[PDB]
Amino acid sequence: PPHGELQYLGQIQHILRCGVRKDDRTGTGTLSVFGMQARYSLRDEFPLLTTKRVFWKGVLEELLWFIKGSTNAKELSSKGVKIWDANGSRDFLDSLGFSTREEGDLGPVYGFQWRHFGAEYRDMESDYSGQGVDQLQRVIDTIKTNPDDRRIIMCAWNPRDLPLMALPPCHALCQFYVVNSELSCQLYQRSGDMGLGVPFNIASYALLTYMIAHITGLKPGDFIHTLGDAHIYLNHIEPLKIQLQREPRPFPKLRILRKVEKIDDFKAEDFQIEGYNPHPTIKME
Amino acid sequence: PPHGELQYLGQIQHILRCGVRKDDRTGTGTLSVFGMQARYSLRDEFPLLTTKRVFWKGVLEELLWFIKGSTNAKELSSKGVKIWDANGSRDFLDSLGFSTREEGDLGPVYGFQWRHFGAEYRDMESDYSGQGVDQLQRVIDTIKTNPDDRRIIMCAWNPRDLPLMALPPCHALCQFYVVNSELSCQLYQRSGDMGLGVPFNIASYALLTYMIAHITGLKPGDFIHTLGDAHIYLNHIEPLKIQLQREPRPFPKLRILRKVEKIDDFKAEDFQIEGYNPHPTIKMEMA
Ligand SMILES: O=c1[nH]c(=O)n([C@H]2C[C@H](O)[C@@H](COP(=O)(O)O)O2)cc1F
Ligand SMILES: O=c1[nH]c(=O)n([C@H]2C[C@H](O)[C@@H](COP(=O)(O)O)O2)cc1F
Repeated sequence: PPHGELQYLGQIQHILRCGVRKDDRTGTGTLSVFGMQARYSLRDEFPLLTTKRVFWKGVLEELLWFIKGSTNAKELSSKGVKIWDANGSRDFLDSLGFSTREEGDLGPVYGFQWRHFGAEYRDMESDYSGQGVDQLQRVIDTIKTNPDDRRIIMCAWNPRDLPLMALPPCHALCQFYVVNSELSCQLYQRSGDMGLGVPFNIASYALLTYMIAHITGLKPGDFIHTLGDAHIYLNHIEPLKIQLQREPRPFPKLRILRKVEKIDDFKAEDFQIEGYNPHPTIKME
Repeated sequence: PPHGELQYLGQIQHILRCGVRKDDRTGTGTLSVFGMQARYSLRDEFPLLTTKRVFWKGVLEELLWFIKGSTNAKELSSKGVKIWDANGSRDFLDSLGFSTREEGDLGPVYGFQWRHFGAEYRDMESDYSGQGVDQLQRVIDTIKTNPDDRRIIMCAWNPRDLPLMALPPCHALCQFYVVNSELSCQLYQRSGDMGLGVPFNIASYALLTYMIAHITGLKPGDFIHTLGDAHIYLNHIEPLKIQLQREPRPFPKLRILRKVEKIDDFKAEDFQIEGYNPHPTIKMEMA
């Protein structure tokens, strides 16, 4: 069977071959395709891309932060992961017109939507217990009680809350599916920077599937990634061509180190990537 | 150049060969694949399937009803289209524990979520003006002013509102995309009855894209159909095998008959399907 990575690499090649030039919200330029889909086996392997190092600690730490329901960049920052720090800075907030906001306050982005969808956002320090729909606990409950259900969805796209967020979500929704004791997940990603974002994003949702599989006693099945605007920044086309020469090495395995009963009880040291041997690290703006 | 109907037919074959048996809430049994995606050109052709007659009057009438923001099965019924009638009936409403509610009252389904997302649903007769987000007008505005936008989304999946709905939306969200003066659309469909629902669902969203292209002065591009649980009900197998042996005839064209200024302005008789001559209707039992 071909390496799972060839799916991502063949997406890159497709956008180079067939993507069209499209300007962007910043002004750097992209090659773009609309509508793509790839399937990554989660069976006895973990699709952490090998042809360039993926920031695994960021993936895991960010996901734990979502699961907590945090909308405070500082709480992620204190764990050594700075990827949301800019969006919560004083200048950034002011330039969205959020001048009365405390620094760190991303507004109602993924952690809030996942744990408290539909509640009124107040600030990042407010008490939201028992408010809004806990979609993440809902998905886990349905998987255990009704695995056949075709409505196992967690949605982060909330039109009312869109103007309040520091950044509109890229991961608009995901869906879970159970057959034959195997849990699968499909992510609808509205916009994917193929060089810098997508490898990270594939890791997050594969990891979210391993976690829910572990707690519901199921085996990980497939991760299906669906893209809206799939794009390569003009200034990555060269770096990417470097990457396309590299032979994928076999994906690592993901080990969960103890038996965990509730999604909230997971911690970073619960997880060990085994046998990750990626190619030479490649920097990208 | 291969016929676009082969995309749909290919999917049927894929599920028959590789789908796994999976029970559903309806007790019927299905063969199921999770995650599929097909692409339909809208360039000078409209993908209304030809290997069986599709209910076009239904497609068009149901979309105009969504657009008007109606949640009243009776308003669609009066136009001759009965597909939401069962869901807005005494017996059914009762069985969802909505003893209180009036016949026709589907709750906050597509029409409400498209024009009033996040507003407080009362009943099917309330005036919702200026409440919730008008995601449909918002898509149109963004297309006119900033066609490069990677956020042109319309979502009908509203966790908060699911308890009040006659049933949860199959069409969870769509996304629009513009390049080279061409408007494309991607539907995320969480659950697809490949026999009975999908051919209709393809024509609904192809039609919505033609409409929005018309008012924004763009040309229709591609319709990308993404599926979650793509399934065939076991009692559809025999009729789909008959369908698989028919030869696709050329897709029709869709014509819009006047220049139209606002999406709320379109009426049924503004549209003409031209050259639609399908293979006969194929009855398939509802689950
Ligand atoms: O998790 C993410 N992954 C990702 O690839 N992007 C990329 C997509 C796009 O290149 C940009 C966000 O911009 P826009 O809102 O215009 O699509 O970031 C953003 C994320 F949050
Ligand atoms: O537009 C639709 N298309 C469709 O294919 N279904 C099918 C999918 C599934 O067979 C059933 C809805 O069931 P559930 O909610 O269990 O997925 O109806 C329903 C619609 F409204």
